[PDB]
Amino acid sequence: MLPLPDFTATFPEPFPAGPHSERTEHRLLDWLEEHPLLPSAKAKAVLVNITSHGASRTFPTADADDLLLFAELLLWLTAFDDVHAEGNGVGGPAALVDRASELMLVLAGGNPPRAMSPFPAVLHDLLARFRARASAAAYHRLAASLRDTLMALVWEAHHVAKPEGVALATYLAMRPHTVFIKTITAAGEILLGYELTDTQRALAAVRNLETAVANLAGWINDLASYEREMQRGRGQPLSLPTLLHARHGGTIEEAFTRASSMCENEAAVARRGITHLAHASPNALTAHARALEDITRSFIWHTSHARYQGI
Amino acid sequence: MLPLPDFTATFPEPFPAGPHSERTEHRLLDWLEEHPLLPSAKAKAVLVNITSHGASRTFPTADADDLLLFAELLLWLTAFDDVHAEGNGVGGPAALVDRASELMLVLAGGNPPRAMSPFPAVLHDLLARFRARASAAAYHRLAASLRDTLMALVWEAHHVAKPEGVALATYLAMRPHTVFIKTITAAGEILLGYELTDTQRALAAVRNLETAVANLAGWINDLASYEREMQRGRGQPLSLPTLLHARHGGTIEEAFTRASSMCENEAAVARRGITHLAHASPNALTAHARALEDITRSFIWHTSHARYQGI
Ligand SMILES: [Mg+2]
Ligand SMILES: [Mg+2]
Repeated sequence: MLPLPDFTATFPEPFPAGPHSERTEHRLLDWLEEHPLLPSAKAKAVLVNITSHGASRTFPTADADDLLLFAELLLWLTAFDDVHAEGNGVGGPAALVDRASELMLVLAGGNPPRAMSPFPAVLHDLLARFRARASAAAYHRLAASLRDTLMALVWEAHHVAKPEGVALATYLAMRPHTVFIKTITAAGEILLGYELTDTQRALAAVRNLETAVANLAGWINDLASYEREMQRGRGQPLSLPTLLHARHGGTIEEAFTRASSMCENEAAVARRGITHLAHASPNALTAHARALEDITRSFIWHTSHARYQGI
Repeated sequence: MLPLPDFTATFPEPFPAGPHSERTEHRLLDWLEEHPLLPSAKAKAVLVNITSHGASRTFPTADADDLLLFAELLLWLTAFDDVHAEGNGVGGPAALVDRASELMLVLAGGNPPRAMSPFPAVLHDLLARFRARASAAAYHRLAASLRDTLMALVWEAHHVAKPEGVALATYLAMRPHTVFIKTITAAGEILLGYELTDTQRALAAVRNLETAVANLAGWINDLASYEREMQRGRGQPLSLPTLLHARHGGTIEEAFTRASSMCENEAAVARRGITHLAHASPNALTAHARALEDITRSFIWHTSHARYQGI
């Protein structure tokens, strides 16, 4: 009974999915057999399913092998967040810092000490396969996005106990890093075989679209996962409706109406940006517009998945 | 009366300094007038002095303007550490995480909210001037080194209260990131106008030298600053002698003998690496060997400075 955003004018259903969803879903389960990252087998089944099926919507052009690589990086990242960063209440922020520092050493290169967690070694392998596939600058972009996300997960872990201690503007700036949108995009430039010049990245039209997509991804995730987060023992989660409710007073229903309004407007900005940037002739600016459209559609798709709700 | 390493066989005095030490020292004080980063004026005078004079030893080839840019980045970084990361005992690790997250947003690009600390805005400007001067890949390297250092400063802040909770091997891997050696080297490749291919960076000879220099820089800093760190209220610092003392038992004098022995051996490895890599003909591998030699000499020089001791 919480009002939700309506994207029928901006991103209507259905969202095209590529062919290799079931193959990816099986190859992911075999991969996770040599490399267990998730305690429960049910947890593994839900996360493998939304990852493979969501990845088919994210990069429908696909290429079963490239899709599996991205699906492996995204599941590794989501599992790391779900295990350590979100966690449950053991070791606190400091344990996540230790786990994030091990990953930073992997990203820096150069034979760090072996870790007891499996996450560093899987990351080492995934970065290796991406380095082979990408341009030097493109791999640097992927590695930077992961470094930035690790700092933002550390930041979040220090504020979940008192969400009301966070200013709304700080949350809006940090949330694109905890929703993984920059890793997904940087992985897309590699796997779709394109790349922007640094002058293109500075274009107002490119920046404004990337911001709107980042905002939309974080905010719909926030709305989609709120009710589930309440059902835990802890209080209100660190997310958009919680901060709007704190800012404006009133009720959670009104916070959701405001948040749903913010999402619809962001979706309209994003649609306009996709349309502007797809008329451009520099060609790299197209494809990028289309990649961001598919990324956005996938994010809207996966809010109906059981990871966020029930039945 | 604590035994110290002897580098006369490997890095004999004196260490060549370039011309622009006093000019840099004045331009730094004028820069810090428009951008106060340091509370005390005496603190400012000591840190400006070791930075300008040390930078003359680090890049003797210099070029007064390029030297001032590097000197500004190094002083900004050292001041950030000294203010927040080291701090004194207010806000804890969580305040440093908030300050580091603001800097991560600067490094990610894209108009974050304005901060009340001056450190983010100065970083924004310094990265701008380095982006203009560097190749795309080279700037990415500089930005990655800073991201990695910010995570390692966060890690350190979570362990200084219980240094004995850190395993020696973890400390040795993390310390190159809190001593800033990778930022200094990456800044050197830009300012000295050279750059390695990723295959060159993978050469065993290149890697082994970079590791020995990173180790030596962190360890001599540890030894040079130990007695000063004790003179604070807190206990033993998170640094090499503290962990050797914990590992082996015995006395602090014996810890320093062991640490001094580790430094002399690392210096011998580094000398051998400099000599091997300077015979090579790929030319980028020279100059890099010479840049690392100068970086190493500067680190040995600044242990005699008043920042570390008295008179
Ligand atoms: Mg999260
Ligand atoms: Mg420090």
